[PDB]
Amino acid sequence: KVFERCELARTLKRLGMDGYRGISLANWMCLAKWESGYNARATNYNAGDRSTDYGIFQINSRYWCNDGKTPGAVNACHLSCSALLQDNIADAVACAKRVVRDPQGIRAWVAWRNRCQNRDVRQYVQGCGV
Ligand code: NA
Repeated sequence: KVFERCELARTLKRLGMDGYRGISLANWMCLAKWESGYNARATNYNAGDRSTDYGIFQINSRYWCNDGKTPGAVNACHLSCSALLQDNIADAVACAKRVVRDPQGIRAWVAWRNRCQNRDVRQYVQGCGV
């Protein structure tokens, strides 16, 4: 499933993402937009280190979920990476909440730094009723 902008915004709000660990909803929308284009089944293989990025927030298999093929990896979210590819994004959200609970916060994703940090991210939630 590929979410539409406002549908995703309302879904994230219902899942308790607005202001989670100081991160506004528009920042989460900006992250999702650049990481996957709001595509819940998106996957990206990183040939360089043999890890794979999964789902709407493109969560990496080295530290967050288990896919069995990533060398010396851990499973901090205690989830199969398969769980991060469902149309129902509850598990991906729970795992993203775990990711930001680390020191770096939202900065854990390089794409956030490149295209969201210090920018006007209001456009991502404008008119969605959130
Ligand atoms: Na892992």
